[PDB]
Amino acid sequence: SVGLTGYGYTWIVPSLVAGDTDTVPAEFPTGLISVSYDEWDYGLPARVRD
Amino acid sequence: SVGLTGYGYTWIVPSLVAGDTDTVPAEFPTGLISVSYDEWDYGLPARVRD
Repeated sequence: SVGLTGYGYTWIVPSLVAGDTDTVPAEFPTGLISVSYDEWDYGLPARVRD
Repeated sequence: SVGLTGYGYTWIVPSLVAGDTDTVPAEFPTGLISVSYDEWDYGLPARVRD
C-alpha cells in the first residue's frame, strides 16, 4: 500500500518467514534475503548418521 | 495508501481543487494551503457596482 517494498531495498529476513521455500506467497518482494538451514545439502541420510 | 499525506508536508493547491470552501471531503489533509478569490470581502453588491 505504501509501495516502497522493493526498488533498491534489500529486505533481510530469518528462516521463520521463509518457512517452506517451495511455497512463496507472491507478496514477498523480489530480492528478499533469508537465512535457511542446509536442507538442500544435508538430507535425511546425512543427518541420521550424525 | 502511502499514508504520507500530511505530517510535516505543506501541500499547496489552487482554487480548482478547493472548490466550494464550505464542503471538505474529509480526505484533504490538515494544513492544506489554497489560493482563492475574495469571496468573503468582495460581496455581490461590491462586484455589481465595480
